Amino acid sequence: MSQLAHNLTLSIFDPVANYRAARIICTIGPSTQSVEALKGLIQSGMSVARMNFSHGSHEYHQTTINNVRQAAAELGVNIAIALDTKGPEIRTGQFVGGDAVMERGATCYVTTDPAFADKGTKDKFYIDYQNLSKVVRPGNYIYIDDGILILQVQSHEDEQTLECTVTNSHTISDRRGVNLPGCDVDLPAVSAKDRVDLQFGVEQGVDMIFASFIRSAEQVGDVRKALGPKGRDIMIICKIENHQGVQNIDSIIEESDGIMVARGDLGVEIPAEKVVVAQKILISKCNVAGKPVICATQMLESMTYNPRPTRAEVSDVANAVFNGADCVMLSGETAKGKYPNEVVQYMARICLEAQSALNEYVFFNSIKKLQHIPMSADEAVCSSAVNSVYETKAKAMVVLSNTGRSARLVAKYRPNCPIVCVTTRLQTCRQLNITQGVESVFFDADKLGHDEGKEHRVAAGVEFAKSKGYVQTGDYCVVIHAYANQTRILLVE
Amino acid sequence: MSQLAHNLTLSIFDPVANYRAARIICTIGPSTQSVEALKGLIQSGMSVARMNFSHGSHEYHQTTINNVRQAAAELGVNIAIALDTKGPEVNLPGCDVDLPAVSAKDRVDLQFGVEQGVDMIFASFIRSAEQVGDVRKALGPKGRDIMIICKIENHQGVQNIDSIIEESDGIMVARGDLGVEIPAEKVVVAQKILISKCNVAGKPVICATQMLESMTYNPRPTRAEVSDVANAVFNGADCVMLSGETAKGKYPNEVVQYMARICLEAQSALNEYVFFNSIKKLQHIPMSADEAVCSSAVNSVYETKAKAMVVLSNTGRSARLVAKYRPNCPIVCVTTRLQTCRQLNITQGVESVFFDADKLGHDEGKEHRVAAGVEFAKSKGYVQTGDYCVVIHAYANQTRILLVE
Amino acid sequence: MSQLAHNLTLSIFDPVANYRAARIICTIGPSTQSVEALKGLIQSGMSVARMNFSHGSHEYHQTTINNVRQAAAELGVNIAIALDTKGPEVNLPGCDVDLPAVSAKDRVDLQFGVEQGVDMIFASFIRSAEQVGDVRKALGPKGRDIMIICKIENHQGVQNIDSIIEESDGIMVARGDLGVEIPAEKVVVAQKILISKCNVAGKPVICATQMLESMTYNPRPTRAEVSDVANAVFNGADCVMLSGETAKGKYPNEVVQYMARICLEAQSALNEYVFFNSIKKLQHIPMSADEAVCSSAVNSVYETKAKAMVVLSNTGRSARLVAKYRPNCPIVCVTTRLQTCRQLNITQGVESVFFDADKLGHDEGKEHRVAAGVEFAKSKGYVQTGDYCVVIHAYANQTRILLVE
Amino acid sequence: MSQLAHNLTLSIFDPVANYRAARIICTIGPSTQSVEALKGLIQSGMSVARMNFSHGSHEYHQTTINNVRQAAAELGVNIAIALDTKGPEIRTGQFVGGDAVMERGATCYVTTDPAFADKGTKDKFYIDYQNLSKVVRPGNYIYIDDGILILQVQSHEDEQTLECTVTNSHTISDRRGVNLPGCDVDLPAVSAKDRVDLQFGVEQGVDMIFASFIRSAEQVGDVRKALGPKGRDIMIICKIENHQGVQNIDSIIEESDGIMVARGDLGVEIPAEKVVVAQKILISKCNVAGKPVICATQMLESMTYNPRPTRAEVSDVANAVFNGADCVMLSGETAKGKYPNEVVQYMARICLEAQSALNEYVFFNSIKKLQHIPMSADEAVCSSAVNSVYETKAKAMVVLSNTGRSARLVAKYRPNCPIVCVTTRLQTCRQLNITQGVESVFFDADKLGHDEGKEHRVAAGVEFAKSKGYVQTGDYCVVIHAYANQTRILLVE
Ligand SMILES: O=S(=O)(O)c1cc(S(=O)(=O)O)c2ccc3c(S(=O)(=O)O)cc(S(=O)(=O)O)c4ccc1c2c43
Ligand SMILES: O=S(=O)(O)c1cc(S(=O)(=O)O)c2ccc3c(S(=O)(=O)O)cc(S(=O)(=O)O)c4ccc1c2c43
Ligand SMILES: [K+]
Ligand SMILES: [K+]
Ligand SMILES: [K+]
Ligand SMILES: [K+]
Ligand SMILES: [K+]
Ligand SMILES: [K+]
Ligand SMILES: [K+]
Ligand SMILES: [K+]
Repeated sequence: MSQLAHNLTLSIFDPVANYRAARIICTIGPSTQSVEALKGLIQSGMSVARMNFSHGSHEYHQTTINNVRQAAAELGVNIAIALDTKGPEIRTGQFVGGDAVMERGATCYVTTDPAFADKGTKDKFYIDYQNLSKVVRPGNYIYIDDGILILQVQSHEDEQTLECTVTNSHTISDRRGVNLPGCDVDLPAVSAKDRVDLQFGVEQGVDMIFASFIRSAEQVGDVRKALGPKGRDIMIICKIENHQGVQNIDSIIEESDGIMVARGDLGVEIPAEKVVVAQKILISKCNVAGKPVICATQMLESMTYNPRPTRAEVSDVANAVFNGADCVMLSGETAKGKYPNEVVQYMARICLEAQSALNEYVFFNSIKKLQHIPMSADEAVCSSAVNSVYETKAKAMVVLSNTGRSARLVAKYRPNCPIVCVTTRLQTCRQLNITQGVESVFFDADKLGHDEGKEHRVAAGVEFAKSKGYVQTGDYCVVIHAYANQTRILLVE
Repeated sequence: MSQLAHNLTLSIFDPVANYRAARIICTIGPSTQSVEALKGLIQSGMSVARMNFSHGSHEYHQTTINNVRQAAAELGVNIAIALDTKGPEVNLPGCDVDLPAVSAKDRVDLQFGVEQGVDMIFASFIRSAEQVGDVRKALGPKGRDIMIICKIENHQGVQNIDSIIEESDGIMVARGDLGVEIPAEKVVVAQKILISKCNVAGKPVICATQMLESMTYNPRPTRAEVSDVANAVFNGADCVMLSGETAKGKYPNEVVQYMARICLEAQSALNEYVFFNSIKKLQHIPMSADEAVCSSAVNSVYETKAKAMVVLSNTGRSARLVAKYRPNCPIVCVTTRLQTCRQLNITQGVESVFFDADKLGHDEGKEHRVAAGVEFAKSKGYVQTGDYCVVIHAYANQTRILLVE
Repeated sequence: MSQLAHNLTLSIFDPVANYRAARIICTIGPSTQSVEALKGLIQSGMSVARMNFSHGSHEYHQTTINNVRQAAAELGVNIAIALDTKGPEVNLPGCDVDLPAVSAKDRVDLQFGVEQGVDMIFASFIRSAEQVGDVRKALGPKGRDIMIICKIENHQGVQNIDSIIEESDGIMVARGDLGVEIPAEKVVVAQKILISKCNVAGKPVICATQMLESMTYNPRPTRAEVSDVANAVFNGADCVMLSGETAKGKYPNEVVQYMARICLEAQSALNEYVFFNSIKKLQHIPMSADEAVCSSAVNSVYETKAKAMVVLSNTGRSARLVAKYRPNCPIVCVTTRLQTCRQLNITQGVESVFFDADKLGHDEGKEHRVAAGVEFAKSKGYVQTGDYCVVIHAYANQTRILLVE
Repeated sequence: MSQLAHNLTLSIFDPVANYRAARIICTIGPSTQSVEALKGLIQSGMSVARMNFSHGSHEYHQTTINNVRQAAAELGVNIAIALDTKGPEIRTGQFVGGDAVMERGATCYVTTDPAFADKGTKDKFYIDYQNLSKVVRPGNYIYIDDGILILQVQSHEDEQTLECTVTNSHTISDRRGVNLPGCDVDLPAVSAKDRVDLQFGVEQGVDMIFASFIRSAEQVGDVRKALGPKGRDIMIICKIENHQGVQNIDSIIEESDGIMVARGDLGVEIPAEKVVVAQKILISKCNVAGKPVICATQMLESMTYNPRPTRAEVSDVANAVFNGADCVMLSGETAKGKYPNEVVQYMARICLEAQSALNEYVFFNSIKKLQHIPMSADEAVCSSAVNSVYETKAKAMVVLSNTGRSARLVAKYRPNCPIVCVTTRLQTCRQLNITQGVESVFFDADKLGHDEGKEHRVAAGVEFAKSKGYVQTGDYCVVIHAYANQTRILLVE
C-alpha cells in the first residue's frame, strides 16, 4: 500500500512478470491490412484492431474486417474489432489559388456566410460552423490547421462575420480544420457520415465504437440511438478531445462503456502539461468506475519511420501503465509505419517492464477504500475475491462471466495475478480485449452443455492457467462464478 | 491518502499552486555565460548554475563563476554554483569497470572548485561507496562543507545505490548515460527506484539528461518530453536539469520558463501527503528527537492547515529534514550562512532567507530570525493575518504553531 | 473501529439485539434435577447442563443425564451435557504442584461419561499441556469426539496457558479457584488475558465461579455482580456459568433469566467489529484457504450489512471458525450430526439446525441444507425478503452472498 | 491499537507501573475527620476530600475544611476539597403512628394536597412534588424508599390525587424519598438549602462542586449563577442520577467541568445492567470531551465493615479504570467505615493493577481519530506532544499550565508516561487532582520570577520527574508550554 514503498524493494535486474496485463490497440492501414501482416501483428502483441473512419471507404474497411477475422481463426485467437468514427468537424472553406498567406499583425475576417465557401482569400474566408458568431466572444481564439494558425477575435462585425487579428505568421490551404479552445461547441454527437458508418459497423458486427469528439453525457446516448436495436451490445468508448469532455467526464463515464484519452486532440486546445494531468484524472476516474480506459495518440510516433523510439516516448508509454491504463494505442505506427511488428513488440516490452515495477495492491486498496458501504453483492464478491488472492498468495483467478460484467468488475480491483475468464459468448471474449489483466476462454454451451453445476467451465479455466504455466499442483486459484455472486478458493491438482 | 483518490478530486481549470517546489538546474555555456543572459535565466527560474568541466578551461569557468555571482547580486537573490566533473573515460555493459574514481584532471578541477568556493560537486561515473571517499579526500579539508552529489551512469551505480546514497550528499539520475548499456524501459524504472530511495534517505535527487532536448533548437518541445518532466516531478524529484538547452541552446529563457510551468502544473496534481505518510510509516520506532520533531511539524501542517513553515537552520540539515516529509505548503528557511541559502537550492519546497548574525545579533531567544521568516512568508503572500505558521527551530528540537498577526 | 468510539454512538433506550450470542451454562443439582425444573432452565436460557462430579453418585448423575435428554426432547431443542471432574486434591501458592493429572476416580468417571455419551469434559486443575493428553487417553478411542475443556485453577495453568490452549478444545476461567493463591485484582486481568487468547485461538472460553452468587438465596444480585457478568461478555467470553445458583439455589429460573438479560444488554453495547478487526490483523499472510474463507465471509457481512450467516459444517469446526471472527449478526449452523448441535452450545453467536441425512438425502449439491438454514433464519425473524445472507460451506471452502426470497 | 491485542502480550507476574494514573476521592465522615485520620488517608491514596451536604452542619464541614488543609500542609501536599450538594428531592409526608403497611394488590391514593402532609395513612398520603399530577401518566410507576415500594398509577382521581395499585408488600415510614422512573422531573437545579451551602463553599474556597441531580444543560448554568462572581473558577462536576441526565449528557458535558456517574442513584430508576452500559457511554464521552469523569457509589461497599471486599467489587473497580475513568469514589467506606486507610490502599492497588493491563495507545488513537480537521492549535500541539511520547518512547511529560486547561488537554490523549504539570496557581494544583495521570508542581511566580523564558519552570518539572524516578540521564522528556502552543523533546541530563 504505497508505490513509493514498493519502489524501494525493486531491482531492475529481477525477471519480469509471467504475464502482460496491459492491452495493445493497433490501427490497421496500408502497412498492415494483409493477412500475414496481421498474423505478425497479433503474434507481436495486438489485442484490438482499430479501423479509422476518418479515411478509407466501406470496401477498404470491409477487407480489414475480413482479414482480421481470418488471421484470428488461423492462430486460434479472438481479436476485437473497433470502429473509430470520423466525428463532427469545423473546417475552413476553399481559397483562391489554394493558399492564404497570414502575416502577423494583419487583420482578417471570418464569416459563416456560405457564399464565401468557394472563394476565400487572406482577408476574408469561410468557417462551416453556423453557430460561430454566438459561441465566440471577443478576446477568444480561433485555431486553424492543427492549431498552427492562431487568430484572436477583436469584434463582431455583423451577424455572421468576425473581425480577427493574425497573432502569428503561417500559410493555410483548402478546408483546414479549426478548433475553438475555451468555447462550447454544440455540434451534434454524430455526423451524417457517422450515421452511415455506424450502421455498417453494426451490420458487420464490430465489437466496439471509439466515438469521436464526445462533449456531454447526452451525446453518449445519441451514438447508442444511432447503433439501433441490433447493436445494443456494442461497447461505446468515448473519445475525450476538448475541455467539454474533460469538464463533463463524470457523467460521460457513467453513460459510456469506456474512455479514450486522445492526448493529441486534447493538446491542440489545452496546454500539453495540463493534458498530462488530464490523463492522470481520466484514467483514475475510469479505474474507480470499472470501465476500460485507453491511452491513445502520440505513443511511439518516432518509430513510425525510425527503428527505435526516443527515450521520452518509452517513458510516456510506461507512465501510461503507471497511471493505470487498461490499453495503450498505436495510430500511424502500425497503419502507415515502417516497423509494424517491431513497434508492437517494444510497446509490449515497455508495458511488461512498467507492470513489473507497478504495485497492484495500491490500486486494490485505493479503489476498495472508496466503495460506499453497504456494498452491493456483486461488488462485495469481486473485491473479496481479489482480497483472497492477496490473502492467500494465489497464482490465478477464474471468473465465469457471460457478458463480461463480473470479469471487468474483478479486473477493477487489480489482483497481482492473471485473471482467466470463462464465457459462453465469443463477443465477450473479444470485447474483454480492452480490459487489462484478463484473458478469455470460450466455452461452447450449445455444444458441451448448460453446465449448471459450473464444474466443466471452472475446469476449462484452470486448465488454461496450467497451460500458460500460471498454476500447478499445490497452488491456490480463486474461482468466482454465478451476475456472479459465489467464490471458492480452489486447490489446484 | 493515495495518488489515485487525489486524482479524482482534481480539475485542470483550477488555479495552480502559489509556489513552485521543484528546483531547476541550468548548465552554463556560450549562449548563457554573460551576466545579462544569467539574469534572464534567474528570472526564468534558474536555482542552480551548472558548469560542465568536460569542456572549457579554468579561465572560462572562472567567467561563469564571476558572472553568476554578479547576476545574482544585482537581482538580490542567492544562486548555487555546481561543478560537474569530466570523470574517468566506449562502454562495457555486463562488465564491472574498475577505472579510478577521479581522474588527474578531476583532482585538479576539484581543487579549483574549492579555491573558487563552489557549493556542490556533481561527481561523474560513481560506481561504489569508496569512490565517494575519493571525491571527499580530493576536495581536502578546506572544502569539507561542499556537497558531493553522485552521478549514476552505469549498472554498478544502480546495484550499489544504497551504499552510494549513504556516503553521498545526494544523487543525480543521468538517464542518457544509463541508456547506453541499460534498456530505456529499465532506466524509467531505475529512475523511480533511485528517486524514491533518495526521498526516504532525505537526500536531494536530480533528474538529469534528455529533459527537453528538442527545445535546444525548436521553440517548443515534443509532447512526450513534457510528460517526462511532469513524471519526473511525480516520481519525487527535488530537481530537474537542463544541459544543452541552456548551454548551447537557442531559447535559453523559454525552455527554463516552460520547465518551471510544467513543474508547477505537475505539483498542482501531486499529492504531498502520500510522500509524508509513506516516509513516516517507514521510520523505526523509537525515533530520534530531531526526526520526530520534523515529522510532527509537517503533520501539524496537515492537521491545522498551516499555510507556511519557518525552519531555523544554520547548516540546512533540518531544512532538508523537514522538506523530506513533504508538507503541502512552502518551507521558509532562516539561516545565518549564505552558503546554506545556495546549497538549499537543490532541495524542493524550501526558500531561504539570509539573516546577518554579524551585523544584527546572535538572536539567542531566536525571535528576530523567526519574525524575519514570517515577514518573508507574508511578503510572498503565503500567509496573512489569521493563518497558522509552523515554526521549527533549536538538531532543531523545538516546535511552535504560531498565529500570524 | 474501537469500543470507545462505539460507546459514543449508543443509547440505553434503544431496543436490544434480536438475538443473544453469549451462552449460559447451568449446574444441575437437587433443586433442578427434575424434568420440569430442567424445562424451566431451558426456557430460561440454559444451553449447557453441567454435572459436578465432586459430589453425587453415578446413579445420581445418570438421572441428570436422562432427565436433560427427556426435557430437551419435549421442548424440541438440543442441550449439551457437561461432565466436570472432581480432580486431584489445602493449596500451595508459589509452589508447583505435581499431583497426577487425573485421579483414579476421574478415570472411572470419565469412562462413565463416554458410556453415557457426554458432549464435553470440564477437566479440573489443569497445570500443563501433557495433562491434557492424560485426559485424552483416559477417555479412550470411543470418546475421541468429546471436547476437553480445561479448568485454569492455579498459577501453573496461567503460566503455561499457551500450550494448554493448543492441546485443549477450550478453557474455563475459574475465578474463585484462582483467587485462593492469586490476588483478586490479578485474577480480573488473568481473565482478560485468558479470554482474549481463546478468541484468537478460536476456542470456546467459559467465565465461571462467583458469577451471581448472591442470587442463590436472594431474589436479586448485587449491582457489582451484574457488572461482573456484563464485563465477562465485554471481555469476549463465549459462555457464562452458574454453579450453586441453579444447583442448590432458591431461584433457579430467575437467575438464568437475569443472566440472559445482562448478556443481551452487554452484547447490545459490544462492538463486534473490534473483535473481527483485531483477530484479522493478527493472522499470518499467506493465510490458509479455510481461514481466509471464514474471515472473508464475516467481512462480507459487515460490507453488505447481511442480517444472517448460514454455515454448513458436520463437525462444527467451520461454525466455530466463523464465530471466531465475530459478525454483528446471527450465525446459523446446518449440521448432519446431533452431537455438533449440542457441542456448539459453548460457542457464541451460533444456533444449530439439525439436518437428517439418513432420512432425507446426502444433499451433494447442498441446496436442501442451505435452504433449511435460511428458513430457520426466516423463522426467527433474522432475515426477510430483500435481505442478504452469507452462506459458507464445502474445510468449508465456498462462499455465497445470497438474496433472501 | 487494540486492547484485545494488548491482552495477548500481558503477564500477571510482570511488575506493575511506576506510577498510578487514576485518582481517589474519599468521603470524610465520623471515621476520618480528625487530622491524623486524614494524614493516614492521604498517605493511603486520597487526592480529593468529598464533603456530603446531605448530612452535617456548616460548623461540622468547617472542621473538615480546616483539618484537610492542615493535613495537606503537614505532608507537603495539595489536596482538593469537594462540596457535594444535597440537591432537590421528592419525598412522602408523615404518617400516623410512623408506619404505613403497604400490602400487595391493595389500592392507595397519593396526593399533592399539603393538608395531608402531617396526617398520612396507608390509604392516602402526601408527596411534596406539586407537579406530580401533570408529570405522571396512568401506567407509570412511583418508587418510594430507595425504590423498594413500587406503586403503579391507575388513574387521575382529581386535580391533585392519583389512584394507585400496590405492586409489592413493604412497610414505609416518615418522609421517605420517592423516584419517578421514566418521568421528566422539572424541579429547580438547586434547592433553597443548596443556595446557602454553595455560598458557604465559595466563602471557604472549595475547589469543586459535585452538583446533584443534574437533568439538563440549562441547570449547569444555574449552579454557576448560584456560585456568584467570586466562584467562577470553581469546577462544576455534574452528577447524572436519572434518565434525563443520561438523555441530555452531550449538552451537559459541554456546559459542565466534568461528570459523576452515580450508579447507585441511577440504579434506583434504571435496571442495573443498563446502568453498566450508561457508565461505558458517559465515561467514553467525557474522555473525548477532555473533561474529568468520576465513577462513584457502590465501589467497595462490603469493605465498610469487612476487612476485605467481594471479588465482584474488585472487578467493578478495575473495570471503572478500564472504562476510562479519571476518578474512583468512596462514600461510606471512608466516611462511616471501619477500614478507612485499608479501603483506599486496596482501591489504589486495584487501579494500579488495572492500569498495568490497560493499553493507553487505544485511548490515544481513538480520541485522535475522532478530532475534526482542521484542528485548532491547542488541540494540535497537545495531541502531537503525546504522539511524540509514543514516537520516541519518552518517559515523562512536562506541561506548563496556569489554569490547568492544557494539562487536562494533554491528559486526554493518554500518554503511557506520567504528566508533570508546572503551575503558578495552587487552586490549579488542587483542581487537577481529579484528572488522571497528572501530578502538579507549584511555582511561586511572585516569589521566584515571571519566568518569561520558561527555563525555571521546565527545570522544576524535570527535577520532580527525576525525584520520583521517572526519568534519568539519557531519557527523553516531552515539554509543552505557552494557552500552550509550544513543544520540545528534551534530553534529560
Ligand atoms: O440529418 S439527417 O441525415 O437528415 C438524419 C437522418 C437520420 S436517419 O434517417 O434515421 O438515418 C436520423 C436519424 C436519427 C436522428 C436522431 S435520433 O438519434 O434518431 O433521435 C437525431 C438527429 S439530430 O440531428 O440530433 O436532431 C438526427 C439528425 C439527422 C438525422 C437523423 C437524426
Ligand atoms: O427561592 S428563594 O429562596 O426565595 C431564592 C433566593 C435567591 S437569592 O436571594 O438570590 O439568594 C435566589 C437567587 C437567584 C435565583 C435564581 S437565579 O439563578 O439568580 O436566576 C433563580 C431562581 S429559580 O427558582 O430557578 O427561579 C431562584 C429561586 C429562588 C431564589 C433565588 C433564585
Ligand atoms: K478529431
Ligand atoms: K507488479
Ligand atoms: K559522462
Ligand atoms: K499539490
Ligand atoms: K476444584
Ligand atoms: K452489538
Ligand atoms: K440523591
Ligand atoms: K499500561
